[PDB]
Amino acid sequence: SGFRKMAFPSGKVEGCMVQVTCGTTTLNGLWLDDVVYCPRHVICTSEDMLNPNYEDLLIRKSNHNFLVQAGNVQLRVIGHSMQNCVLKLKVDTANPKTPKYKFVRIQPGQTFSVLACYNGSPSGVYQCAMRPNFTIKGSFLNGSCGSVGFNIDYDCVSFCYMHHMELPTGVHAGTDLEGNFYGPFVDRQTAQAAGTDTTITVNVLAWLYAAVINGDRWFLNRFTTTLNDFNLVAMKYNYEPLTQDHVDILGPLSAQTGIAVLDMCASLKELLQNGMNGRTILGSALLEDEFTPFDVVRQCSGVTFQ
Amino acid sequence: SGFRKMAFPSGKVEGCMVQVTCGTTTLNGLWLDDVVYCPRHVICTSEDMLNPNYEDLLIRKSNHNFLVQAGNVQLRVIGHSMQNCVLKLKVDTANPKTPKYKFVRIQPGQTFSVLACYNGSPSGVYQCAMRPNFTIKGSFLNGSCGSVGFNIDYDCVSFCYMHHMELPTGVHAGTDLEGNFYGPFVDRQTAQAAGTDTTITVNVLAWLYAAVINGDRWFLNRFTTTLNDFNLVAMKYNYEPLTQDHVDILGPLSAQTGIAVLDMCASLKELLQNGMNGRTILGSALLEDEFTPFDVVRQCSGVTFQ
Ligand SMILES: *[C@](O)(C(=O)N1CCC1)[C@H](CN1CCCCC1=O)NC(=O)[C@@H]1[C@@H]2[C@H](CN1C(=O)[C@@H](NC(=O)C(F)(F)F)C(C)(C)C)C2(C)C
Ligand SMILES: *[C@](O)(C(=O)N1CCC1)[C@H](CN1CCCCC1=O)NC(=O)[C@@H]1[C@@H]2[C@H](CN1C(=O)[C@@H](NC(=O)C(F)(F)F)C(C)(C)C)C2(C)C
Ligand SMILES: [Cl-]
Repeated sequence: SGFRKMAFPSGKVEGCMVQVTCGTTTLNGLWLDDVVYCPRHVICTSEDMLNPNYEDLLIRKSNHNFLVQAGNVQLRVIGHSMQNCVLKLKVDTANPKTPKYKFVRIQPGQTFSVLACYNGSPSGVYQCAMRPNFTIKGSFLNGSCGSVGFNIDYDCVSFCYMHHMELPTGVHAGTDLEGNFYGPFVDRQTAQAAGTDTTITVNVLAWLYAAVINGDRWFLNRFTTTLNDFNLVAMKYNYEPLTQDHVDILGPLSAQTGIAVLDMCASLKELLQNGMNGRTILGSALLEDEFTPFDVVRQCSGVTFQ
Repeated sequence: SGFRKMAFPSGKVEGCMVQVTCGTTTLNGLWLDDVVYCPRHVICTSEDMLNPNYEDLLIRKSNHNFLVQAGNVQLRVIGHSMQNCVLKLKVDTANPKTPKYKFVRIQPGQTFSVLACYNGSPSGVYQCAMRPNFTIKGSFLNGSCGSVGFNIDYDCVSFCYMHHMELPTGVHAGTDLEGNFYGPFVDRQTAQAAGTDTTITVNVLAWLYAAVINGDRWFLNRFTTTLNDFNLVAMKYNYEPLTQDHVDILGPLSAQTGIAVLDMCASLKELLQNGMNGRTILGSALLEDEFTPFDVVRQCSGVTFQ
């Protein structure tokens, strides 16, 4: 037993990271097949980044302006194009360590692993959720741009995030691997604000199930509720609405524990109204909303990723 | 910026995990060079595990009783010996993916990454601390025995933990890679108790520095204290004594932030006496003691692990 914030194993992604340099800007790229993908602001000086014209910077560049390194090997670039906010560099060598992979655009409330990299080299791995306001709460220093977010599905890496920037509040914003931002952000160094955040209700319920599985059961009550009556109460605490889709997704936890979803909702309703009454759940004094139902099943049933 | 519980990248370890089977007991092993290391209770039936005689079980086994698989390949075992609570299996094939490595015995208060595995296959990665009572708070289901804990130092994996069991309180116990337990536990299915835990003071101070680096500064006060006077107060809250060694180790954080260690101790003293006054630090309502000073520098300066 036990419950921990767990990242996917990172090996399959570690063998795809390279260092991309253009002029004196250096960041990370992801080498899959004969293509390297990286943030397009690799073509900016830091002054350009205050107000960039990427198309105009890119025309002035040729293949030879891009230095791509994988450990000791330089990779000769033989083509380039821009897709939204991502730069695609065609190279003369396919990556032999390319895993089976897909590009995916994730939904608010879904989690992924981040492999934080500096100079093409992996530094660490952690879990993030895509917030309802389309930001993530990560850990990224200078050089971390181009670090990617991902999920593993057996042998297949789904890439879902590439890191670009940090907002004035300290949270993080990036793109899918087709270079489309999550949320209304642009790759320019100017003040921009995220929407106010909300709590991912389905994820709090999945954590309450994890808690029960792990023996923490003091918050369980004898009541049920209706979806409608739960959403009316929760709304005021800035919880996002729970839909019937979410109820269906929680069904496996429900069946594993023998506690109906609307029985758990009745427990959560009382926690929001009354507080935690000087008690913890899974060691935490606050409700946690960054585990998906899948994360809980994965961890509290034992699913692995060849 | 940002601060997250971060694991080392797991690739170097992922290529060392194999599945070991003996009879109808299956668990994980670590394949380095031509040796596989695994928990010795792989030779037990579940009935044996209630009260095992490992030496007597092992004499009855020969090399051919051990089935070791790496993905599709079976590895023929050509020798076996027991070292404390670990079983060493000599195999006919050296692991070509063996990283530079060392075996290390860690101290209470030190952190490591755990690669949780099932059937030789990696499931996930997380950070743990070795508690002062020599347990860890992990996440381990049936099949997870033989999962290892580790640190990376540039290119070198230091292996420090191999998972064996879970205690009646839900916390976890294991051995170093020479098969010596951390703490007074034995590999037998019988009631055993950990010492009462204590809080790792140096780690709470390193987290307070992380917090300051990340802009959370409300708990900073204008006072200093003496090491002696801090330890007198903290003792009563079941904080472990802060030594001059610990002060020296915190020096880098101190210099990065310009806040003397005994200035921070004066802040921590007031937090213990007065409480957190309905405020959080780095998002947490409780003090966190599972980041080492090194973890903080690593994450809030950007160190990577080729
Ligand atoms: C990223 O550019 C990078 O790693 N490198 C460029 C060469 C190496 C860098 C990553 N990073 C470092 C600063 C702390 C957090 C972080 O994500 N990203 C950036 O510096 C982007 C980049 C410029 C400005 N920028 C920002 O993140 C900035 N934010 C903003 O201006 C705002 F949107 F949030 F308001 C600063 C945090 C630097 C102020 C691009 C947006 C193109
Ligand atoms: C480990 O044996 C394993 O993964 N496998 C055996 C074949 C696959 C297993 C891992 N595990 C599964 C149960 C939940 C937590 C956990 O660590 N470890 C064990 O089952 C050990 C093993 C027996 C008994 N054991 C225990 O962990 C037990 N604990 C105790 O008896 C006590 F020390 F804590 F009191 C139980 C949790 C199973 C009660 C060995 C000690 C040899
Ligand atoms: Cl908390």
